[PDB]
Amino acid sequence: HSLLTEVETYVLSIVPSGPLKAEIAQRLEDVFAGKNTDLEVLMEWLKTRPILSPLTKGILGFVFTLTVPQRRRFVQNALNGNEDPNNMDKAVKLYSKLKSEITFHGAKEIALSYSAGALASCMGLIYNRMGAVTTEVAFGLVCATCEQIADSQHRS
Amino acid sequence: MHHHHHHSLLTEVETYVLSIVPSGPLKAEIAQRLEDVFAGKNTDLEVLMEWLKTRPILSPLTKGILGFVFTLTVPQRRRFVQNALNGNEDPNNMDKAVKLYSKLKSEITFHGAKEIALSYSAGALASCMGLIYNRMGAVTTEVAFGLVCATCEQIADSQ
Repeated sequence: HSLLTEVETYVLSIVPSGPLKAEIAQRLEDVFAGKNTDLEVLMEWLKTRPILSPLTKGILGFVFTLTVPQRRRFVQNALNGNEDPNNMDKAVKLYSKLKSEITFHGAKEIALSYSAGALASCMGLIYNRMGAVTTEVAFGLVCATCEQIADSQHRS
Repeated sequence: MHHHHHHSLLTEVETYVLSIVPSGPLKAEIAQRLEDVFAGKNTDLEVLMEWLKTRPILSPLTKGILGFVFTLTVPQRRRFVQNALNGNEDPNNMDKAVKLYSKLKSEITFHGAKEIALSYSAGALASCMGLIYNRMGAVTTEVAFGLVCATCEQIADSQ
């Protein structure tokens, strides 16, 4: 699907360049192509990768948890970060909005108004309330969060 | 550190919880469960939680509070508890719930914590519990108790 391939592109955009990036991709694709499952061994593999910042692991964990038909703590930790107020004050308002969105694009457009921090905080909390938004909308958020992070790594 | 709570505090907490449960034999059962779990009668959470989930009479909200408490004192996280506490997710209950959530991370006394929590509505508090429920390590156990009691007081007051 164009959508899944688009998401994966956004997701992949934050992983550092290397062989892992191509491995992480293959996984994302098998998961997308409807192949196997056992998110367990997947999250296990995912939580033991050397080079991936914790935030990258959280987002990947979120994505896999979202695409693979259980609330691992390393996913919750990395996403919530320092639970810095405001980040949490925004993610809550972003969250209340996303509950009303239905399209991947309506969702990504709004989520891109918020900072990387509040976004990760918004993902981290929807990770506990996964049925609060649709999969597409959730995707919109993920993508928006990867562009905000990619742009943060840019301002160097 | 250590996980010893004074039997006075536990009975304090126990009377607040019990304040929202309707009289009847069920309430007497809950008291038993709550007390011998306060004493630490080698209790199993999954059992308790399952029992708690399948109980009649009890409103969802009361099941969430009791569920929060048991998890708090006994050594997976349920769902009926999250829905119960979270419930409605009013975009304001959550606003306040997050602000309270951050203040309690710097609190250390059941009293100090229960003192602040009361400055909030039964709704925000319930959402705050819902938050800590997925982050029981954010605040200490006694502080968590303060929130529970302040929450039980607020609803027993709206009643």
